[PDB]
Amino acid sequence: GSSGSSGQRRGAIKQAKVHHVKCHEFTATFFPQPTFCSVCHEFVWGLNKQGYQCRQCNAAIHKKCIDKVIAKCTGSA
Ligand SMILES: [Zn+2]
Ligand SMILES: [Zn+2]
Repeated sequence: GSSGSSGQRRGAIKQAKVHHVKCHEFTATFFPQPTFCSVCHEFVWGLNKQGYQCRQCNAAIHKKCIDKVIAKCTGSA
């Protein structure tokens, strides 16, 4: 005779954070389509190439084009 309990466990959180550069929340995102950069103005359709997309203006730019960002964010309603 015996018995046990399935047991309930949680913890599906690794890490959460956002980079604030020139009023832009760049978040590592993978663009499934070819998008032209806003700074260098180059086709961002590279295979296995993580880019950056703001949360407000939603501007797509290369990881290296993160420091070359001057334009300010306008924001969306
Ligand atoms: Zn922005
Ligand atoms: Zn770029």
